[PDB]
Amino acid sequence: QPFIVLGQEEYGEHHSSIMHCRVDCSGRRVASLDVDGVIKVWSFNPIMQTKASSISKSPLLSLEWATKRDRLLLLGSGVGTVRLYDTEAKKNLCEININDNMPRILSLACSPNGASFVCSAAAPSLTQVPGRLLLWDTKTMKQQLQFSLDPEPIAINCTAFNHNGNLLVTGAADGVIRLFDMQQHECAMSWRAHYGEVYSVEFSYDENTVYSIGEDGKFIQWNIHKSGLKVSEYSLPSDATGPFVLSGYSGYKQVQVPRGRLFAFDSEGNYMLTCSATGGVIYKLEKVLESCLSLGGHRAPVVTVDWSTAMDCGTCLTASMDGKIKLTTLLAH
Repeated sequence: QPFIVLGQEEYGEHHSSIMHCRVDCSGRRVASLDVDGVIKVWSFNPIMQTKASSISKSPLLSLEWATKRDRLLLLGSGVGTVRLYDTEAKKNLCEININDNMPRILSLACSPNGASFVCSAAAPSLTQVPGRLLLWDTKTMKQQLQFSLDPEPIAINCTAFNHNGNLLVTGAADGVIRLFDMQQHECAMSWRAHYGEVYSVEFSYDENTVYSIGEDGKFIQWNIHKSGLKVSEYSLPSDATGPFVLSGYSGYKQVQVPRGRLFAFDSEGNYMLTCSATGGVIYKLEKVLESCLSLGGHRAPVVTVDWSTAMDCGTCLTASMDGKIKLTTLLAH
């Protein structure tokens, strides 16, 4: 038992399936976005209370806290825009126009230095559809750079920066991981990672590996020094990667393919939180992966997770297709 469960609480202000649930960098505020385009910004310390609420006219596909401007939220739309939402002033400051031809903003990564963001802009979902990867200067609100996607423009699903923000790891709909240097058009490194789409990518705590989870239901650790050398590979339970299904009393059913983060890590990247039908499942990061804590508490499939720390106190977020978000407080033992 590596964690003491201090308690579990439930945020129920969403009445639709959750797409995204992210704690801000201070560990004090949650931004949650559902499939109906409702954003809730809420605190859980000292009590659970909504601070802000907005209803999108447009579909929203991605959600990312700004790094320099605390209380600023980036929202990627399905109409080729990025919204800067001031959570304190409780209004949109501006809508940045990314691309009309590739209007699905599937991913946003804010540079740690706060001077720029990378966004994925993909063509409408027909089938393996083309996409762009773009660097934006936050100050001028102008595109700086378009990255080279070899061998063909493809939809980028997921992005993560290293600590410095000079390296960006990416997963695409073609199952390829591309590692970009921020001062280079062409990527430093790429390899076939998954059969089908890459859903989530992350740098290890020590930044010697990247972790990926994909449509083949595999969790893989890649050596970033040895392009496509696997360090570890695991078949997770199917309910870790979906598709996520909630059937109603008449057989009218809701089907959700992963969009939000499918995994999250504790502060030192020793443990990983994952989705399951009934709640969060945590694994210790020899040759096969074994679950060490099951958070439970959900009556509908968990589709996205987050793990934050504040005041030496871990907070696990598990979000389900009924719109329920469970908050589980962990103290390390």
